[PDB]
Amino acid sequence: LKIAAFNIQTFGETKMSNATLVSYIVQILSRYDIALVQEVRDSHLTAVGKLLDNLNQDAPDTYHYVVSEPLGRNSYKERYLFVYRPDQVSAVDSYYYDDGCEPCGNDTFNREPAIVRFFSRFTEVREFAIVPLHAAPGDAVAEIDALYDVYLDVQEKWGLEDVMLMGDFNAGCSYVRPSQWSSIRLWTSPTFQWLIPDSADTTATPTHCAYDRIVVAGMLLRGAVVPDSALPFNFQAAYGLSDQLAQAISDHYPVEVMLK
Ligand SMILES: *[C@@H]1O[C@H](CO)[C@@H](O[C@@H]2O[C@H](CO)[C@@H](O)[C@H](O)[C@H]2NC(C)=O)[C@H](O)[C@H]1NC(C)=O
Ligand SMILES: *[C@H]1O[C@H](CO)[C@@H](O)[C@H](O)[C@H]1NC(C)=O
Ligand SMILES: [Ca+2]
Ligand SMILES: [Ca+2]
Ligand SMILES: [Mg+2]
Repeated sequence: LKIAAFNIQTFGETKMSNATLVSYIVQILSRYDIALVQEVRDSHLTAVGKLLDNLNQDAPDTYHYVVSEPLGRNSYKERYLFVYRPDQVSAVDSYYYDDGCEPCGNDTFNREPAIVRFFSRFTEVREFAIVPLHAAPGDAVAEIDALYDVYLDVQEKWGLEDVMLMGDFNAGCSYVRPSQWSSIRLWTSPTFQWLIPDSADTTATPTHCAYDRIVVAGMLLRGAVVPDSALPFNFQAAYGLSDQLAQAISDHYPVEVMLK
């Protein structure tokens, strides 16, 4: 089974009204049984609707989706979107993480995770959750750290230790410096296995940064991970694109992984 997290830079009406970009976005997303899409700026869900229509172009129900409400402390707010192949997996339910008091300017996440629970008959782990995160780059250390508490919360809600935490964590370059790692409970705790390594390049631009990550916890899920299957998908190289076209699709590569 194949799972990916993809930040598609300011995804919304503009990209979805461009047939060339749609073509590639669809081709990338269609690789996966579950795909998290981040940076969804789509206040009326019309871009999301266009995406699904394109995903389902030659067969209805090829993809279903779950989408969060817009999240963020001010403009511009972003939705977390999960598209998935419903013949492969089922999105069972979801909830918004309680990151404390927003009106207070006190809360722990810019875009608190909208957590989705999946059932998957073809893998060694049947029940697992995905916690999505597009971290605020200026608060990346505290937000990644806070995912430790999100993990503990998932066990409170669902009794579930099998949890994949993934997305654009902004976990590298200037946002998380080499020595700041011990400040991050999600990293210091042996509860978690970091699948995308520190050496990864997950940017479509010429920087070399391991921004986008996939982290797993729980006996059944960790056992289900194919070791070394977690990698950035360089769609520029894969499809032989120019720098221009690649970067117009997104400034990030998806990060993908296989579960057995
Ligand atoms: C759809 O997207 C493509 C790719 O970004 C756009 O085509 C590019 O347009 C720019 C600016 O005019 C050119 O510099 C590139 O040479 C074009 N790239 C390719 C691959 O052809 C196009 O502008 C978009 N279409 C519309 C109508 O906005
Ligand atoms: C945030 O603000 C409220 C009101 O000032 C305060 O009572 C609370 O202790 C603060 N919360 C945290 C988690 O620091
Ligand atoms: Ca918040
Ligand atoms: Ca790069
Ligand atoms: Mg971005």
